[PDB]
Amino acid sequence: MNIFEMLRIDEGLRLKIYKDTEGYYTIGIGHLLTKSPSLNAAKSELDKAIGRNCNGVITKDEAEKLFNQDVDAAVRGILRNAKLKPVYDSLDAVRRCALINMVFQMGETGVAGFTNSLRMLQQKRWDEAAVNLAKSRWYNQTPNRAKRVITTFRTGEWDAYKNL
Repeated sequence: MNIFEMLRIDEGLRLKIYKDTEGYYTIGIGHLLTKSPSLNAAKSELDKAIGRNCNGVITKDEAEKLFNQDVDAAVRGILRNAKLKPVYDSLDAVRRCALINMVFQMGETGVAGFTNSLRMLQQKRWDEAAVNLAKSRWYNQTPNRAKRVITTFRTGEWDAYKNL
């Protein structure tokens, strides 16, 4: 299992503009287009993103292309972030994937806000950190996904994704 397979389990694949768990306009493998309520604004962002007139629909190919960009940017964002970098560097390869997953779903900003959990992960207090991560809007709003990510940080293995 790798970051791409993991994220593709969590986000799914949709070739037509759709709405977020949050109601936001998205396409592909969890690629947020706009937080704006117009389908028209979304369509425009889409065409801007792909470089063609898409009419709200893309190919598998174009979806994976966007996905490669998004993963790359998530990693690069972690590496550029003063709060995130140190935690990332402290972690093993599997747990690194769990942090990347949070960043992809919620943005650098959002994750950098989990001060206390970050501190615990750095200290390698796995059980403590998992209890603290669960005390969040994130866990309450997307509990099955949060619980997969959380198990991954707890265990350092891929079992939560074996099932799936």
